[PDB]
Amino acid sequence: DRRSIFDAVAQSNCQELESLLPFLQRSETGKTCLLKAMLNLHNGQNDTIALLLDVARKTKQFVNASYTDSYYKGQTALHIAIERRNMTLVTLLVENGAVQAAANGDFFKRPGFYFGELPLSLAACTNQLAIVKFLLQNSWQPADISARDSVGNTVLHALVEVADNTVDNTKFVTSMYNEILILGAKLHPTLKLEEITNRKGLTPLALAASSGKIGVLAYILQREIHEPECRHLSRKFTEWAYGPVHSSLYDLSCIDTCEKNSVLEVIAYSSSETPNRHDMLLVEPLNRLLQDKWDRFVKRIFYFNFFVYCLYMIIFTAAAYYRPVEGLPPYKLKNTVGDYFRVTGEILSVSGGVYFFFRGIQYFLQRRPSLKSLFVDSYSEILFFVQSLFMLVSVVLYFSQRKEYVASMVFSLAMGWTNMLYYTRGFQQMGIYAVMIEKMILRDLCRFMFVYLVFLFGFSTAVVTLIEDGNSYNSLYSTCLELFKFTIGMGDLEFTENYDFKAVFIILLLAYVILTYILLLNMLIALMGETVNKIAQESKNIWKLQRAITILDTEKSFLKCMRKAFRSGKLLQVGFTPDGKDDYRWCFRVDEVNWTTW
Amino acid sequence: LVEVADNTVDNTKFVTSMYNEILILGAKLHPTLKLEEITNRKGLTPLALAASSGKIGVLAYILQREIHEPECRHLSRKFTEWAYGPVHSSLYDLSCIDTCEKNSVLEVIAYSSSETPNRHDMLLVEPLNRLLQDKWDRFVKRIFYFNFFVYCLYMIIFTAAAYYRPVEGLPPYKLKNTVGDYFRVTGEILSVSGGVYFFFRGIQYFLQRRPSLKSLFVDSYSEILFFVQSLFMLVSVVLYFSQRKEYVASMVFSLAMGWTNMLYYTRGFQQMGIYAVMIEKMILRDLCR
Ligand SMILES: COc1cc(CNC(=O)CCCC/C=C/C(C)C)ccc1O
Ligand SMILES: COc1cc(CNC(=O)CCCC/C=C/C(C)C)ccc1O
Repeated sequence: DRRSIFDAVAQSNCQELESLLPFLQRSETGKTCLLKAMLNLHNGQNDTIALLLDVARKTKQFVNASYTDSYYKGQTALHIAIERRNMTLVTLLVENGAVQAAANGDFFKRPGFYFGELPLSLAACTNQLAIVKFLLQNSWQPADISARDSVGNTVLHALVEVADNTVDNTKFVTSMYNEILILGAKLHPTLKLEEITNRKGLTPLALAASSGKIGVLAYILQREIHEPECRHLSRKFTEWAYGPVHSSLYDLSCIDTCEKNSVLEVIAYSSSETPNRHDMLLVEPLNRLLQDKWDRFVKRIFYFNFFVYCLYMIIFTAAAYYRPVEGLPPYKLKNTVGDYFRVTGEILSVSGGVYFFFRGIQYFLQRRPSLKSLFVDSYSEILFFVQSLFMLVSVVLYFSQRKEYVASMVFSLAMGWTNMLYYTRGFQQMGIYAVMIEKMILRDLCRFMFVYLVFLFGFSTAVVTLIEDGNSYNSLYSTCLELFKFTIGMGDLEFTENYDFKAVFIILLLAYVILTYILLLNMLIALMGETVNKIAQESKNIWKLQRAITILDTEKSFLKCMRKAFRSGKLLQVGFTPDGKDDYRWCFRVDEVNWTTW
Repeated sequence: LVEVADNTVDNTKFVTSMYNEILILGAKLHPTLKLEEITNRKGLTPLALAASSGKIGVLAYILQREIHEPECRHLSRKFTEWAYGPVHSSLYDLSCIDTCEKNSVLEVIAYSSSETPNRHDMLLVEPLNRLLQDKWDRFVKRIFYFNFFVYCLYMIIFTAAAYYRPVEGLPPYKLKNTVGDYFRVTGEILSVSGGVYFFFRGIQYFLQRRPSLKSLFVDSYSEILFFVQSLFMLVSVVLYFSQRKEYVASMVFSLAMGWTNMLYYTRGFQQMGIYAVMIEKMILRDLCR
């Protein structure tokens, strides 16, 4: 009976198996007998697997027995052996004929564990170097290293897929990455594993850069290997050293400009769901690269753009200033030179407006941002787009015989000038100040203004339900104002004599002053102090990221003027390679010094 | 053993050790008996006693208790349901944490009279954190938002009826045939009904909770304020059928407190609840000094 043998194997006794074997020959889930045996195995107490294998051999078609349920769909006995750190059973299964099995079930894709869908990926992802060595070098059937799973994740893909940014996890993930990469080199010196890409097309380096795994990225970018056979695996090199001085190179294989999305363009354009996209510009080559680009070929472009915006704002201001006032829009052009100048200024203004409108639309299309985090990812794109909207609405209402266009233009102009702060990112000690303004406007004023409006409305309704109006203080707008003024140090504790009782009125105003002016407002000062003292450092990081985005956008914009004139680094030969005795890369040089090493 | 702990590391250490040893010994000597169920004159189980007295260490121990011995695996309160790689899925007992015979652990932690040293860290134990978050996620967030919306509507109609109070003569006022006057009187009746609701809620809270007189502004700052708003509303009612125009001096107060009390509902949101807590603490200490 099937249940009798199941009970026996769970009992770890072979007596029933021995009794039934002669009769065996004489004659939902789908779990295999050997599968249950290894599952119900303690201290190697399960030996009936060998008996079952020998019985089957005495009778290929069984060494590939796999689960069927959607939860464990495809789960294989080799995977079960590996999960338990089984070497003897794994080797026995491999020799007997039981390495490219695909465990495409849900559990391997809710609560679950992802390692890839191959035995090699499982063995690597579980910190088992010896087992992966044997699996990839098993003589009966060698486990392939280039096998590709459903979503495309190979073993290196998976190793990136598993990190968590911790010290020990990053430690052994990097260790196994290095070992498996050297092993793939020696077994297949012709192949280059890293180039492989998943369904999304992201290289493991690009994947570790997008997902947020800084440790793996720092590793991959700072990678050098000395072995004579496989020195081509390096991305870093040392070009000389004299005393305590050194001069190293870096690879920049496709960091600068890559096939689809390089590392830098993916770090900068991360949608802020990533944990740390701000520390991820701390790696040495990226810091040096951004500083170099800023120094050489984009500081002048940024200052030119800033000067052009300043001039645009000056003419917009000085044309809006002299707007015609008599009659209705439009206005008939006078023969005077000044009127010509004014209309030229207006046309310049509207041209800038449409430019900014199209830039905003294009940014939206390319970037495809969310709706909940749109005021955290990009605070300034929204504001430039809004200024453009106001300018265009004013245009719409200036050819529509209406004088409300000014109410638009004013707004626009204000935003215009206030937006000059956008350009204070090219300077550190001002960019950090603008970042702090950003953060406070987003958090502190929102909280404080909700609470303050609750208090103000409560007490102003309480004070208009008292007045009787028997000027026109019997208003909720005018009471809302006269009580707002208290906050700006202009509150007149007696602004009206229309009230039944004086004690109630004055107790009401005193409670309001004590609760908002003395308590709340000084509390806001205190909370601003604490928030400043916290974000002192995150502001620097966000400024760095802002400037990085500025550099990337500028280089993308003027690819027409100089698409390849400004390439980072120099095309150098670091060394030879066994493949073709050629190793020429666009490498980047940095010096260094040290005294302890000597 | 619960009666002796002091929340220190070593005292908690050996108190837990001896608790475990004596419990296993009682199991082996008397496998039929269950010691924990026993209760003192007050009727509090040792777990409930360690939860009420403030002994967080002993509570964390008792709630996170598992035993592997074949004979006495029934002593566990925690279990492991599977593990595949680096992953695990554990269970917890909740014997009578949720709803217990007289006073469960949770109802006794929450309702501690603040004489207890640390009733705020005592919700840091894993099962209680997870339980509170789960309940909030599933079946009470909607109820809280519904109550908050109802209070907002009550406050809006109270405000907009108090706003248009009749001004000529003395109270009461003869209902005009105008539709607006009908609307106004309906609003007033709604207001007073809410007022009596809040008054009875305050009285019931006092009776059940039996708080002190020196620490009444530390234990519950908002029950007092809701009760006071109800008192002002009821006094205004008393002076609106007593031919007197001082009722307004009451109502105004009431309304103010009303709107200011909306902050009570900012506890369902973390970054606003913390702000309201800070307002509470400053009003209690700094403004007084
Ligand atoms: C443009 O980029 C930035 C801009 C700012 C300053 N601008 C603001 O804070 C927005 C204020 C808008 C107020 C306009 C009100 C009108 C309706 C009268 C700080 C950091 C930046 O990165
Ligand atoms: C209702 O619960 C809360 C309420 C508040 C704010 N409310 C207060 O501070 C009380 C102020 C009362 C002032 C009234 C004065 C009248 C006499 C004119 C903070 C935290 C909470 O938990």
